[PDB]
Amino acid sequence: VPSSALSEVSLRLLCHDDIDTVKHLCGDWFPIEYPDSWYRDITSNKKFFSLAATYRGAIVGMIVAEIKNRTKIHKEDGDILASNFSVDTQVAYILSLGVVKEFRKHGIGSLLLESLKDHISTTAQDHCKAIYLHVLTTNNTAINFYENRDFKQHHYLPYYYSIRGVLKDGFTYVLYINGG
Amino acid sequence: VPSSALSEVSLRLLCHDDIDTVKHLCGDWFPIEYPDSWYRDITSNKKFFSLAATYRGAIVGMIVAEIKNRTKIHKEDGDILASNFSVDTQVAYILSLGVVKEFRKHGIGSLLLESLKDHISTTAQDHCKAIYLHVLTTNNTAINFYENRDFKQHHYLPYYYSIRGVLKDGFTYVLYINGG
Ligand SMILES: CC(C)(COP(=O)(O)OP(=O)(O)OC[C@H]1O[C@@H](n2cnc3c(N)ncnc32)[C@H](O)[C@H]1OP(=O)(O)O)[C@@H](O)C(=O)NCCC(=O)NCCS
Ligand SMILES: CC(C)(COP(=O)(O)OP(=O)(O)OC[C@H]1O[C@@H](n2cnc3c(N)ncnc32)[C@H](O)[C@H]1OP(=O)(O)O)[C@@H](O)C(=O)NCCC(=O)NCCS
Ligand SMILES: [Cl-]
Ligand SMILES: [Cl-]
Repeated sequence: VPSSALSEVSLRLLCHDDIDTVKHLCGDWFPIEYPDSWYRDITSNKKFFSLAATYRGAIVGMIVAEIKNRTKIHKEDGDILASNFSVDTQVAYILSLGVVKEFRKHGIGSLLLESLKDHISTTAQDHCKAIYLHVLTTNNTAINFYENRDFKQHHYLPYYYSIRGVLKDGFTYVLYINGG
Repeated sequence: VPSSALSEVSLRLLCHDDIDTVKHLCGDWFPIEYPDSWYRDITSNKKFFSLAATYRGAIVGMIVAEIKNRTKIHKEDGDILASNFSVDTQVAYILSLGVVKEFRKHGIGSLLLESLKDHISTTAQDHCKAIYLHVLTTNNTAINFYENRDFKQHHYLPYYYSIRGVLKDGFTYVLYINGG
């Protein structure tokens, strides 16, 4: 992969034709398998903001975000917005950010993140006061990435057990924007 | 297993010597694997009320419950107690109830449940106003068992996905006792 790969990278919305490719990439990047309907959802342009980075026609990275009002923020993360912000105030939750391994450290991840931030800072309907996400405590690469881009650790989420399943521990990271 | 097995069943607290057996039984009954310290905890008689049913010296069943004040109730189940109840008001959460397969339908499960309820209805320190538990939507056997013992469905808990893991959907079931 050429050092100049970034200059020839394009950005576009995901579409239904991408589903198989997305599944494959997500299967490579994340141990948690979401149901098939999630993949349709993010490739539909209705409920999610999903941007792909492409190189010579191939998807080499992607970011998936959900724009939420305060009532759709994870309950354990309700306090990412101070208590004086209106319920209609919105935030962007990063469901997914990934780049094909060989294409990493070329600025693609930063590009996808910047694009999400511009999207929610310039258009009225998706205007947001924060970006937040969850990261496993063991994902040092992602933690450094976000902290170097001025996301702050907002919470530690402890390990959780139930007959319904197990949630690993993790962090809630948050970036305040546009007066957030 | 004889129809009269129940008349010869004894009850006793779990102890540290039971851990290997408990682990083996829990491996058979539940798909979720809890950390080693959980097994130590439930056999330690500190944080949990854990009763075993034994037949001819062998454990054929167990119930594990946690006595909680209002602040320790699962957030999604907080509303099992009306707001007029004292903050110190207690409830019992069933973490675990299981009977060895061939000993099932002999009244052992009911005996364990009855014992839990007497423990929290007669002694002052562990006195409770409710018993609640979680059950997977697919566990018809457990749902019928509890509903036939007048537990009522309090909540549906929907499926949950995150980078931290997956929670299957399920029900919160609740039994009010002692004026609860
Ligand atoms: C986290 C992740 C998305 C970052 O993507 P990325 O494309 O590697 O991101 P970037 O290239 O913009 O930045 C990473 C690093 O490469 C550096 N970099 C960018 N261009 C570079 C270049 N031409 N030469 C040398 N380094 C470069 C960035 O400066 C550096 O980070 P730093 O500024 O904090 O020191 C990626 O490692 C990944 O896909 N992980 C697996 C999926 C995952 O863990 N997702 C969880 C949510 S992030
Ligand atoms: C749910 C469970 C704990 C019930 O244990 P159990 O010992 O079979 O419970 P019981 O024998 O007291 O009662 C069950 C049924 O057998 C019947 N039964 C009891 N004694 C009987 C007898 N001598 N002859 C015929 N039927 C009998 C009960 O009457 C009947 O219940 P019903 O009144 O609702 O019709 C058991 O199936 C189990 O271990 N499941 C796996 C673990 C699990 O799913 N746990 C969920 C909570 S974590
Ligand atoms: Cl992660
Ligand atoms: Cl269950």
